[PDB]
Amino acid sequence: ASRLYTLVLVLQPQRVLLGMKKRGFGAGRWNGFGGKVQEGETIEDGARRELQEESGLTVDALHKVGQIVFEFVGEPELMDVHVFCTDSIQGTPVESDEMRPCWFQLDQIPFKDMWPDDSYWFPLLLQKKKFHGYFKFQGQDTILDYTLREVDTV
Amino acid sequence: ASRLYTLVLVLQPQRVLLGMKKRGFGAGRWNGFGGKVQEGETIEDGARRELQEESGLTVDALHKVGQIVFEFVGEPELMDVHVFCTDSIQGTPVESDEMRPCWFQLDQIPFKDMWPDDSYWFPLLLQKKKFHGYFKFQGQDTILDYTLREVDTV
Ligand SMILES: C[C@H](Oc1cc(-c2cnn(C3CCNCC3)c2)cnc1N)c1c(Cl)ccc(F)c1Cl
Ligand SMILES: C[C@H](Oc1cc(-c2cnn(C3CCNCC3)c2)cnc1N)c1c(Cl)ccc(F)c1Cl
Ligand SMILES: [Cl-]
Ligand SMILES: [Cl-]
Repeated sequence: ASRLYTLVLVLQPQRVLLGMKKRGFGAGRWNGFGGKVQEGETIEDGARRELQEESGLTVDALHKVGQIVFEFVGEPELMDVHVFCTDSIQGTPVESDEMRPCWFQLDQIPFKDMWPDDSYWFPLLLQKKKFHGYFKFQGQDTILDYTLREVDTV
Repeated sequence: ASRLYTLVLVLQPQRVLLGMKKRGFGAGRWNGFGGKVQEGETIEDGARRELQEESGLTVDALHKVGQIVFEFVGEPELMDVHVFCTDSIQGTPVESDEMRPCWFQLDQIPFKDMWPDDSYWFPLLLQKKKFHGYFKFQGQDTILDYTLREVDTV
C-alpha cells in the first residue's frame, strides 16, 4: 500500500536550491523537487525528469541519500519517498506557474516554511549522511510520531 | 517527568527465569523482576534488592543491558526502566504471595503471556545485545508506537 515518489536536493558547497510551490497542494512552502514515478521508469530516471519539469535544471548522476515513508492518518496509501542529491547541474533555475526556485545559503534554510519532517532529515543531508525515516502525520503541520536513523546503504 | 524502575533477567545458557505476578497489578503475566529505586540508592543496588524481594535469589554483579522508556497515554509520569542481566545467582527461586517464579527453556519463552514490548527486546537480550527502547501504550495490551535500537553503551 505504498506509492513511489522522488525528492531531489541540489546541494552545493555553500547553498541549496529549494522551490516555492505556487498553487495547488503544498502551496506556500519551500521544498525539494520531485514527484511520482511512472510505469516502466526507473526511480532515478523519474527523479531526473521531475527535477527538470519543476526547476528547469538538467542533472546527470543523482546520488541516493535517503528513503522516507510518510503515513497520513485517515489515508490508506503510504508515500515511499526516495531522496537524492546532486551538486552538479546544467541550466539555470526556471520559475514557472507551478514553482518558484530560489537558492538558500546553508545557514538560512527556511525550516519554518518547509515541511516539518525536513527539520529532522535535512541536517543529515547537509553533513552528507544517508538515512531512513518514517513520519506519521495528522494533517499537513503535525508529526504525531516518527523514526529516523542514519544508514550505510539507502 | 520520569520515574526510575529496574528490571532483572536471570538468563542462563539454556533457560531464563520469569515470575508470574499473582495479584495486584500485572497479575496473570510472566515478567522479569524489579521495581522502584529508592532515594539514596544506586540503580544497580535497587535491582539487586528487588531481585531478592521478588524471587528469593541473591545476585552479585549485575550487567547493564538496556534502557526502556514507557509512556502510557493519559498518564503524566514516564517509566525509565533500567534493564539488567545475570547468569550467576545464589539460592533457589522462592514462591511468595506476590510472585511465582519459573524457569523457561529459551525456545519456550511465553511471549503471548508477557508484556507486549518483551516480544521486541527480549530476543535482543537472548543474543547478548544491548538496547534503548521507547514504547507508547494505550492501556496494558496495546502498543501505539515504539522505537528500539541496539547500542554499544547502555
Ligand atoms: C515535496 C513534498 O514534501 C513533503 C510533503 C509532505 C506532505 C504532507 N502532507 N502531504 C499530503 C498528504 C495527503 N496527500 C497529499 C500530500 C504531503 C510532508 N513532508 C514533505 N517533505 C512532497 C509532496 Cl507535496 C508530495 C509527495 C511527496 F513525496 C513529497 Cl516529498
Ligand atoms: C515488569 C513490568 O513490565 C512491564 C510493564 C508494562 C506496563 C504496562 N502497563 N503498565 C502500567 C501503566 C500504568 N501504571 C502502572 C503500570 C506497565 C509494560 N511492559 C513491561 N515490560 C513493569 C511493571 Cl509492572 C511496572 C513498572 C515497570 F518498569 C515494569 Cl518493567
Ligand atoms: Cl521537501
Ligand atoms: Cl518483563
